[PDB]
Amino acid sequence: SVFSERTEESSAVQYFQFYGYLSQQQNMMQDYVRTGTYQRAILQNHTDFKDKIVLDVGCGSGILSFFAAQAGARKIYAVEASTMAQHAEVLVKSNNLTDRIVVIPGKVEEVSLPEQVDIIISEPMGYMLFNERMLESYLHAKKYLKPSGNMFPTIGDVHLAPFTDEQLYMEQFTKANFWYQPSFHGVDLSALRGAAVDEYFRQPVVDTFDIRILMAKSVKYTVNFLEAKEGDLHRIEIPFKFHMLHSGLVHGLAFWFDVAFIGSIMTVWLSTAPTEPLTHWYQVRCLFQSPLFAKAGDTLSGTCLLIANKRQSYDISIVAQVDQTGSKSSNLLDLKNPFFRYT
Amino acid sequence: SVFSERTEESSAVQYFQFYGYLSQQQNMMQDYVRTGTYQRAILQNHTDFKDKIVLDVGCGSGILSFFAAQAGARKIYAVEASTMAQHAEVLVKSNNLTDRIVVIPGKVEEVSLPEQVDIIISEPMGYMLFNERMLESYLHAKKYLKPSGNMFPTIGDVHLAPFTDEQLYMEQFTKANFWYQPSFHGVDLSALRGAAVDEYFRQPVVDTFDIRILMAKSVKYTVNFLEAKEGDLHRIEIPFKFHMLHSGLVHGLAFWFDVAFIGSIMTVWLSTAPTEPLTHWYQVRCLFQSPLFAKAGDTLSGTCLLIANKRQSYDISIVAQVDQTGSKSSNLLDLKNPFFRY
Amino acid sequence: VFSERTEESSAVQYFQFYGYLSQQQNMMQDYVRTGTYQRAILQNHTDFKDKIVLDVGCGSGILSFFAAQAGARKIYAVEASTMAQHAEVLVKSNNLTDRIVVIPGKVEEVSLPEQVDIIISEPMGYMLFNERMLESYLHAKKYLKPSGNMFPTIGDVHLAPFTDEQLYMEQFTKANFWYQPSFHGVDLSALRGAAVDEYFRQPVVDTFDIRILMAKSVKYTVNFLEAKEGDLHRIEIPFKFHMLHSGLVHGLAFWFDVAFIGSIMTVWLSTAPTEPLTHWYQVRCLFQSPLFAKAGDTLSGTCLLIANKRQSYDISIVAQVDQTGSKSSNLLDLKNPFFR
Amino acid sequence: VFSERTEESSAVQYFQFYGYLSQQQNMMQDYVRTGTYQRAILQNHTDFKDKIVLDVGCGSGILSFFAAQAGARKIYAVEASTMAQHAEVLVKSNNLTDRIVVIPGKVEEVSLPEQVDIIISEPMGYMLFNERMLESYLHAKKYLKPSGNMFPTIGDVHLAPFTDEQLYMEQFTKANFWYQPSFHGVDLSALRGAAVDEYFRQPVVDTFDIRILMAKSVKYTVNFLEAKEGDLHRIEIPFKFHMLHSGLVHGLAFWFDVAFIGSIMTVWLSTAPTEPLTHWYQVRCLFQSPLFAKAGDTLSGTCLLIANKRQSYDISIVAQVDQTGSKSSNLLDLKNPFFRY
Ligand SMILES: NCCCSC[C@H]1O[C@@H](n2cnc3c(N)ncnc32)[C@H](O)[C@@H]1O
Ligand SMILES: NCCCSC[C@H]1O[C@@H](n2cnc3c(N)ncnc32)[C@H](O)[C@@H]1O
Ligand SMILES: NCCCSC[C@H]1O[C@@H](n2cnc3c(N)ncnc32)[C@H](O)[C@@H]1O
Ligand SMILES: NCCCSC[C@H]1O[C@@H](n2cnc3c(N)ncnc32)[C@H](O)[C@@H]1O
Repeated sequence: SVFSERTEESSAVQYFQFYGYLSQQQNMMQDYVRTGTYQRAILQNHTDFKDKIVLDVGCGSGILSFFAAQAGARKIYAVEASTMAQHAEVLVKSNNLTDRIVVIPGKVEEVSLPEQVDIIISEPMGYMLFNERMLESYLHAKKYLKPSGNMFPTIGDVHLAPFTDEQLYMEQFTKANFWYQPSFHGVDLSALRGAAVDEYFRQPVVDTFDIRILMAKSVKYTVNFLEAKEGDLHRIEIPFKFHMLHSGLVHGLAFWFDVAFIGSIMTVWLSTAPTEPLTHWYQVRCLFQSPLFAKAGDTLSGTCLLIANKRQSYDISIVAQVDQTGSKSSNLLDLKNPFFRYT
Repeated sequence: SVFSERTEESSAVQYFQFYGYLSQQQNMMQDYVRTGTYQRAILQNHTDFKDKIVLDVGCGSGILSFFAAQAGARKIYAVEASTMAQHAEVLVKSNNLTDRIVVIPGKVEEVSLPEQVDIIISEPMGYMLFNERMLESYLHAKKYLKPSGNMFPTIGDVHLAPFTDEQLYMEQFTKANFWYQPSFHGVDLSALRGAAVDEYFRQPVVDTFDIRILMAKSVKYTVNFLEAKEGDLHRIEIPFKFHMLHSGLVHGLAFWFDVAFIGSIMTVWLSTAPTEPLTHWYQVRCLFQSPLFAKAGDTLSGTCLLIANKRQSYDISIVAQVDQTGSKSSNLLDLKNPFFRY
Repeated sequence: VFSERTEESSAVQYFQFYGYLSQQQNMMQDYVRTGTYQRAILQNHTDFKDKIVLDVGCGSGILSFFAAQAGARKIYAVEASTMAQHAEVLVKSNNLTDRIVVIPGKVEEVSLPEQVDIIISEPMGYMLFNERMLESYLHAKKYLKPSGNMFPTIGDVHLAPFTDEQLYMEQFTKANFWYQPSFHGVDLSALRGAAVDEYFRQPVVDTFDIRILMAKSVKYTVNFLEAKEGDLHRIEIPFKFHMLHSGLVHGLAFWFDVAFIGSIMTVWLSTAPTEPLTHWYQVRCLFQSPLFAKAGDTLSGTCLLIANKRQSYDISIVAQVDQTGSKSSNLLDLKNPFFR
Repeated sequence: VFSERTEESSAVQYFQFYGYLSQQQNMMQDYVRTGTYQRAILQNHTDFKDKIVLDVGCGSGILSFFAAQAGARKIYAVEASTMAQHAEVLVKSNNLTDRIVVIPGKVEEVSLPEQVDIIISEPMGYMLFNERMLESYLHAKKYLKPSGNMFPTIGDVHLAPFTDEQLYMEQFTKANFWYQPSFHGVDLSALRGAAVDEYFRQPVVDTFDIRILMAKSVKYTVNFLEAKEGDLHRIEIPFKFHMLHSGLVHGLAFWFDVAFIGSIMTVWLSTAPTEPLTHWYQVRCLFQSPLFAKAGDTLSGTCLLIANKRQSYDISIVAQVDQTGSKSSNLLDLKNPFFRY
């Protein structure tokens, strides 16, 4: 299948085991911004669901499918590849919706549906949107979508902005400098200090922050889920050009994302921006190996290149320069192993 | 190999990727109780190492191999399966010990050593001692040990005692109450209420506690690494009989372990007991799904059974019974995925 | 009448309870109750001076004495319990035999010599409606002249959603006893559900800090001057709260105010948590499962009171968060409350 | 039968009270009760091995399960309240439907179809006799085979004179609320006497230090194997205390024991103040007037318990100092005890 060809089995096993836990479903369902906005988006656009045929990709506990039922859907095909599919069936039975909701255990790339659907629903967004690469399953499912069909969410926006955070940057060296000592119980560790620094800088930092650390207006990269193909996400190039609001040192790029549910009645936004209430996605920061100095008005230009890997994630390559000085910097990060720094 | 048969590849990949990170090594090294005690055990028993052949199973950054070098060992074969082997070699070079420490990348079950060894060193202890199932790799390595040889650590003591902690119990039972909701956004979740409770109570709790929650003297189970076979650890059965000292509710069993480095000069103990300084192993508590009552003087008997699984961990089944009243409690736990409460 | 709306068993224990002097002392030591009652009557002594009074449930007779102090020419004090004997004793020792006339028996049965200008009583129980004495209080209007008055004149019931994690776990903990799979070797888990219901059928009587209230209270008024006896067999109270803070709603809090709409001034007797504590305290009904609501949401539903023959009420509460559809329903027995 | 000696009003409230699971819970949490009962049965398994058992007032059915553990063949479990319903469930879930047979109704009204080898029950109330369930227990002996046994087998009530100046003063401090001339302009004085009498008619349910007891206890035994239910309608307990310490006696302290005389051993369930506290506590009845006694004097008199239609007893106590001739008495309503703990 398409899934098995882009995923190393070792990764797939752990991925679906992780989602078999009810504790994980609970944690996600307890994010009201997530749960609430989806319900609102579906219910306030009931004309997109009323007596329609619905596909739920990675339904988990099946919460989204129930929302589709509340909106008046005729039939909902809820697909789940983990063992959470068992528990989903239980809830459909106990909620007496066995006649409208059909739980299909398996991967959406492998199962077969009896008919085309009017709309696909899913919550495939990971850290800075693309983590988990589930967006590709979401786009793959479009093979079951009528040419008239819609998708919730309809679009995805990733936001990039440069930040200054001296404490975050110094932290990496404070920790790595553990290795910079000549006699740890008689052992000179200093030779591994360089390797420790690199390791720490390869980790995207997941937490939140005061919006005042952002030094320029954000750049936006949009994915239209109605137009995009699976292969469009294997390699995501995000050029950027930041016009600096304040003079100072830039220690890296901060990331967040929005998704919009563009229904017939109204558009509903789900935002994980630092200006909005915190969500379980938090925000993501990628440090530069060397800070770049830029005075206000200067231009910080470069490329953020996301390369998909077999571990259901992305290799992040960032290159940036100050146009006026030629001062340059880069970094390579592994989005699969982020550092969770939130209190 | 022996390793690949007992281990799901998925678990192995994740396992050795975890230990490939320097940050993990730093964390273990900063446990000064661990590092200081290991160094003490080796150096104060330096006669066991001087001019001897040493095998370091899972050397990681190679710290123990450096201790064995400090003690006068002539040759140290340091086996490491993760990519940390490359970092070890770097440290060996930069510490000018190339003539004495030989890094051998690979699994101990798969590599071939040039000669038999006088002593095997390693730190195969995980949560509850047995997690990670690395004691088996430790024992497997005995195929390279001379008959006169020794092993550091030499033995492992598992301690278990009944505890009372209403707060912890409510805490875990409370998280399962989420799945009692009859209308979460209009959806009835209560059908999954039972499975939720099971899932949360299958989690061993890793943290520390005041020793006054323990309601009886600990029971001890000893594993002799010199005499034990690999297969002996596939199924570990620990019967217990506690004589209750105080009256009240027993919410579960508390676990910790000691290991002894039985050297020629001196025996050195590394203890993770709640009476001892805290280590990165902490202690482990398995909760009963329902607490049992017992008066002081009563007898609490049962068995703790550890079933090895292919995810490099154990399936824990605990049956407890108040002999005087017949009050019974049974619970299963997945040692692989515990709840870190600290 | 009273006999048909009341099981004999309940009536016996009921009037036996009010035959004890220790209970009268307990009620009289409530200086909020006694003081406010005395003020309401004396401040509006024009409604009593040289008037005909009916004391429905005089007990020790304290209210009738207040009516006497106000200047009432004749006071008919009706009491069903044996406390009627004690009242007569006090009437004689206070030299008021020409003013206060004790009449043993139930108000629904006794015959009075003349119509009265005003009826006085204190029929308010927990949540105001407990004891179902308001009905007897209304029934007594048959002796009330047109243009007459009633003390209390009206009754306000207040409802508000609260948050109290501790209280919720307290009642859940008690129900967790029947989860034991081997209590002395016996499996009790089969009755876990029945236990949960039972404990959550109990209204909680106690006081609390007003900061637990997550919205402004709803008001439900019962005008005793216009209310018919039949109106209190079934009482439906619609409520629509606008949540002020975000968090878990563990239930609804209950208290009541009664007003003495007198000639000179209206006097209020409040059991609100903002007001000094009374022997009525407040009453809280717990949801079997709390509902989550964010500030700005609306909590809608209906509190339904259905009178039973045990001189109490069967309280059905249904509540929902209109924005999310989060719903909760619980039935409570007002007869057996839990005092903590 | 039950209907003849019980007012309907009392019967309603009595069985409603026991229809609550919260009530069964509180009793099962008394380890002394549950423990001793389980201890008594299992340690005398010879009296239960493959036998037929009758459980009078099984409640939640806890006792029936204990008999089952001992290897009983059949157990007839009778329950008049709605708790019988929940008992049905626990029998089903514990897979003992083929051994335990629940019967809804009064033991003196239900129709039993077989004779039994032993009768089990918990009839003890405050002062043992309260609730008068001890008569249903004896009534059930009509289903008992001769030579059969009973658990409990005997019941002991213990009487001792106590001195408690604080407890005696409390009654007046409370009643003296009425002794004021202007409570909000009202003279309550005339009811003070009535208030005093009312308080003194209430037996006090709580615990106390053994040091207040001024003489070794007297004991009155009820042999449940050798007694008819009529024997309990009127219980006369003559007493004669030889005073240890010199002082004032404010009343009599009550507590009880029951024994399970099995083939293997006898097991005692004690509610004495010397033993760990139970949900029965102890009971004290005040004299209207304290009696002064010298160390050596003898406090004689009788404690007369008269069964009433309210499933309880009217308590008449008369006592005198023989050396002085000073006498005091009191009359108490055991249905309305004052819980002071
Ligand atoms: N809030 C961020 C987390 C979103 S919940 C992701 C859900 O989609 C399922 N899932 C993932 N890939 C899938 C696939 N190819 N087919 C079916 N289900 C899949 C996965 O098992 C989980 O239940
Ligand atoms: N708290 C105690 C932590 C234990 S450190 C475990 C160390 O031994 C390595 N290791 C594990 N199993 C191994 C095997 N079979 N062969 C070689 N190296 C192995 C693993 O990669 C890591 O470096
Ligand atoms: N704080 C709570 C207020 C209780 S004081 C109400 C008094 O009125 C009596 N009473 C009750 N129902 C009655 C009736 N139908 N007729 C006459 N007296 C009655 C009752 O016995 C008591 O003495
Ligand atoms: N401290 C120990 C308290 C004793 S528990 C009293 C139990 O005996 C039942 N019971 C009482 N009288 C009964 C009768 N005549 N018939 C059947 N069940 C009866 C009553 O319903 C309750 O379950």
